[PDB]
Amino acid sequence: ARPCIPKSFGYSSVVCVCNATYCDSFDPPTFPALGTFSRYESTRSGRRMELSMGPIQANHTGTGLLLTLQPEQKFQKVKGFGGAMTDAAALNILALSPPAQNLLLKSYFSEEGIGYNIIRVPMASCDFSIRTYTYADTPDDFQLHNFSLPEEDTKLKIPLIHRALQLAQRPVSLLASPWTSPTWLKTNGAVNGKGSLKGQPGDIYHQTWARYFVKFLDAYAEHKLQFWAVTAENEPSAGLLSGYPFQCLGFTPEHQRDFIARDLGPTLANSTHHNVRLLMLDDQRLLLPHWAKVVLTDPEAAKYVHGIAVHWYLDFLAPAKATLGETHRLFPNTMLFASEACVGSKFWEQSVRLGSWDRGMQYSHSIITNLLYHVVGWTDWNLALNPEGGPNWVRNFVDSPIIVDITKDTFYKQPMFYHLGHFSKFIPEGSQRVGLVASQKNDLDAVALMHPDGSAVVVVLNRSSKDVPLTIKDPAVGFLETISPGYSIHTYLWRRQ
Ligand SMILES: *[C@@H]1O[C@H](CO)[C@@H](O[C@@H]2O[C@H](CO)[C@@H](O)[C@H](O)[C@H]2NC(C)=O)[C@H](O)[C@H]1NC(C)=O
Ligand SMILES: *[C@@H]1O[C@H](CO)[C@@H](O[C@@H]2O[C@H](CO)[C@@H](O)[C@H](O)[C@H]2NC(C)=O)[C@H](O)[C@H]1NC(C)=O
Ligand SMILES: CN(C[C@@H](N)c1ccccc1)S(=O)(=O)c1cc(F)cc(F)c1
Ligand SMILES: *[C@@H]1O[C@H](CO)[C@@H](O)[C@H](O)[C@H]1NC(C)=O
Ligand SMILES: [K+]
Ligand SMILES: [K+]
Repeated sequence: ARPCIPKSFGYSSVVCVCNATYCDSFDPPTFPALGTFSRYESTRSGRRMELSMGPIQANHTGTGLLLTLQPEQKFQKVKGFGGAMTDAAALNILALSPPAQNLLLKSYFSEEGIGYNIIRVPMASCDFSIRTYTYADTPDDFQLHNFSLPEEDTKLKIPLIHRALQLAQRPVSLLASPWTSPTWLKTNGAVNGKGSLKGQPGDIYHQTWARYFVKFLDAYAEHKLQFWAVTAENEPSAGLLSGYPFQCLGFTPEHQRDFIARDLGPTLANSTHHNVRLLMLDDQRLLLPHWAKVVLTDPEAAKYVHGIAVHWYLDFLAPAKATLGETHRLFPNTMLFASEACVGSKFWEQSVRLGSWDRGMQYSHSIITNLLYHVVGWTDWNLALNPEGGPNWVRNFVDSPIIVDITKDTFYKQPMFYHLGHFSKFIPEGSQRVGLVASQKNDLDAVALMHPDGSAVVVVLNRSSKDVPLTIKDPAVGFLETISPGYSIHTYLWRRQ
């Protein structure tokens, strides 16, 4: 419906420029008739989710690359895709004019955008905050009579979440994660630094902390918001580290095991919020499978844990098979979920690289890797940042798919936005990953899924410089003759009878 307005900032590709009177958008979503496929294409050279259509053919000849769909080889069901409504994201979005705010939220949450259905909500402050606070800073309030939501929630985050829900046609799921407890519950009496809950699981400190989760859910429920899931702590490994610079709360895996078994599990299960899912870990993948082993081999903890949340710092290398793969092999009934991902966090790299195709490819390659290792969903970090990658009270700046420039009442949609959208827009909740078998060695990254209504979706990423002809075979339906251009990403969709 409206094309990308491209702008270059001297990186490898372009951003798309939106403002108070213009943003790129799609027509309302429709499928091609049976016998036709849809292709959405983005390229380093500047194409941004451009739609074209082609015939599904009865016949195929040639010794070229064939990707054969395995519709009956079924893997995980997909929860969805989204990002985080941090204080920084909320401040950046609301710093735009009301029209530009609307176009930004439509970009992420509407069917005229990329159809996000997950929002992660910090429980009080984190690094992507300008004020340090918890919901219960009054000391020694063990019954949490003075628990309350400040304006960061009631004036910024909650109204924006309500606006996102109004724009979405897909049901949206909220995920909550805490960084720190009130400091009077902590061994070090500070929001940051090395420190854990005082005492031991099953005591007043741990029971008060578990009750804070219920107070949080109660408070959001008064604002007519309900949660799909909570995590047991954002990055529990970080609070074990001397000098940790921002909000944290340290748990060893044994500590998290016992806290879930004795306090958090029982407290959530006894509340009106018993249907909220509990995700463990919420941390980097090299903690697996060890953390999963420690927690899930205790039946009293295991009975409360619905899933394992993992963080992806895309700037850094770590094994996928030995972490995610091995965890799925040992614990196939406990879903894996990616709860946070980001790029640009290395001090020596520019936090925000406007128009970086490389960072876009990092996003889509990560998502493909996650989906091929059984992960049910993928959640970006901050929904929007400023050109510095902030605000952030400890200057821990990073990149974001949307960058706001308040001085021009403008926002920029990064390659990362389109790379995420190649998945989020075209993979409804309840889709199932299926197999896809390559006929020969090749340089492409790809994943196939089946929609709840039986339709097919295939994403093909080409991180190489070479255009690669290929054929996609759907054994029931026929052949898609296509090309994967160098430095491109494509999403293919078709009906199946
Ligand atoms: C928002 O951005 C749009 C798109 O760049 C601006 O509209 C363009 O304005 C230039 C200069 O007049 C024209 O050459 C283009 O034809 C316009 N494009 C479109 C699609 O209208 C627009 O002026 C900006 N809005 C604000 C409020 O700054
Ligand atoms: C389990 O859930 C119920 C909520 O229905 C809790 O009962 C409340 O307990 C507090 C204790 O101060 C009372 O003031 C409330 O009046 C009770 N609510 C109702 C509706 O009667 C119960 O304490 C919970 N048990 C826990 C958390 O261990
Ligand atoms: C095995 N494939 C990737 C291979 N063709 C490839 C691509 C680029 C250079 C060298 C080899 S794959 O199945 O598409 C895949 C598996 C995976 F575990 C994570 C991926 F990102 C993608
Ligand atoms: C497809 O292959 C069959 C078998 O040789 C042939 O009869 C048919 O005409 C071919 N062409 C088309 C367009 O289906
Ligand atoms: K308070
Ligand atoms: K940086």
